Amino acid sequence: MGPSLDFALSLLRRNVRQVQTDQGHFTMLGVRDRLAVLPRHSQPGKTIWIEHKLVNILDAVELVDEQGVNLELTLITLDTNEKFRDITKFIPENISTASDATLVINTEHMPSMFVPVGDVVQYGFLNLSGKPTHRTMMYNFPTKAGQCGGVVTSVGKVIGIHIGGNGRQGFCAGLKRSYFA
Repeated sequence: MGPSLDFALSLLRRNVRQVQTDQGHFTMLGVRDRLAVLPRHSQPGKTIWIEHKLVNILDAVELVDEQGVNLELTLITLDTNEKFRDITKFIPENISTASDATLVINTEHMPSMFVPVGDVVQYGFLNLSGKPTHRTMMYNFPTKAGQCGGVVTSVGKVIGIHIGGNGRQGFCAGLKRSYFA
């Protein structure tokens, strides 16, 4: 088996979880230790269903940039015995574009799903449901409902978390390593 298929399959196995909040089904990325990241519009509450059980959330931080502009990411700390394989080393230090990226989705409705989104490009500003958002990236792939939280990956790098779309395009919140320091 090849390095790319191996990497993304290993991401599914170790780090990318099927979740449900009161807002529906999402993909969650476990980053290290008890720390995971969700799209802000998943709105996690005091507890979260991850795969086959309810897990308590110890803390939730909805990230903003230096101007207090929404980044569309929520950082959660889980009450779990599991320590996620640390993948912060696969996250760029700065928000990075990519070529021929893959979007890896994992929900009860879309389990272990691989979507070739192609090139990920700098976008910056977006209005997300009257919510204005910075540090976004864009791909020209008609994404659909249910793929939010999907993990944007390319050549052993984890660069974004799917945040929305418009019927021809997809948009992710860019990841940087410093969010998980």
